[PDB]
Amino acid sequence: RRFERDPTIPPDSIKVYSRTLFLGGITRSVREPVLRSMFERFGSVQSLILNHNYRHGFLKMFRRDAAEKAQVAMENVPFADTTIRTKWGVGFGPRECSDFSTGISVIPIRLLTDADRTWLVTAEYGGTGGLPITPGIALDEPDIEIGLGISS
Repeated sequence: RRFERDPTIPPDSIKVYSRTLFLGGITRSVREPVLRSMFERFGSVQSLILNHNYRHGFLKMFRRDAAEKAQVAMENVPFADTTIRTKWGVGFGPRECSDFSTGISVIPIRLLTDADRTWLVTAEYGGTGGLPITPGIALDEPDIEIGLGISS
């Protein structure tokens, strides 16, 4: 797990490495079983949700380094009637803080909601690994959209 001291980011901030990829060019010829097989070459797929209504999907890898390998390999892949285009997505924190070129957010701690703070510290994958949020640390995207809890 990434819990790095990053004392050269701005004051009162954290740095979050996305594990979430945006998938563009998802026509109805591009199906979840085939994409899962393509991305499982790079590591374990935590989540993969296509929405053919928007010609897009979102993939979350268990590991940042597998998301990096996937994004570079799958950046532009001709496929059937389309081209699959893999770009950095954001699954955590303010979208406005997410560098869409690199999948790296630098977030002022004051902009983290209570849910965001609780997900960071309690996530199974990414986050702090059970330590408090302090400024000048770099970590991986936490798991989100779960109950606020420390018992379960």
